[PDB]
Amino acid sequence: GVCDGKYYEKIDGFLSDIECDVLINAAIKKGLIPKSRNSEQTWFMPGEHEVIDKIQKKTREFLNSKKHCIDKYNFEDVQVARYKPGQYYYHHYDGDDCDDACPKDQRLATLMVYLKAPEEGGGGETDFPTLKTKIKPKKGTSIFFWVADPVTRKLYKETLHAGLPVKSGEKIIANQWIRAV
Ligand SMILES: O=C(O)CCC(=O)C(=O)O
Ligand SMILES: [Mn+2]
Ligand SMILES: [Zn+2]
Repeated sequence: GVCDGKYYEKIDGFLSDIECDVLINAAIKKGLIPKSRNSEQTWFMPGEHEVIDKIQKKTREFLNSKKHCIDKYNFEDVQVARYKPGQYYYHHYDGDDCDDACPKDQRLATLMVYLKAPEEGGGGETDFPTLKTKIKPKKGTSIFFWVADPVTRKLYKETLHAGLPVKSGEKIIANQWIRAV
């Protein structure tokens, strides 16, 4: 079963408000501005930015409380993504659906930080439909969730998720994916 039965965990104040703004501005300087993904994205190199460094440090410290669930992993380069009104990410898994040929570098988990939330009544929730829960974006809050089993690398299909449409304002996230070795 999933690590301690906790398919997702939410952490408020994972980044400070001014750390989120510094990261948004760095992403804008890099050019950030029916089914699947309808958003803009950019990628950060390892060590490119001190706020990325902090995401990865706190993610590692978090995973250190889960040593009985996960041994070796790698951090993917961090992605920052933006949603304008009308933009959304249709439901999907963050890893490869597999049984007997699971990739050796399968994504095992996701740590996603909300850098900027929609306006009041602005939609843009993160939906986990199988778990019957939707998380409302809040600046600085992180959502951690399990994507695949570290032993078999098969998906936890319980964490099917989506970014719902933004109705007003904008939504900016940072994705830290955790990969098998
Ligand atoms: O925007 C969201 O709330 C979810 C983002 C997501 O699922 C992803 O980028 O893989
Ligand atoms: Mn435990
Ligand atoms: Zn996703």
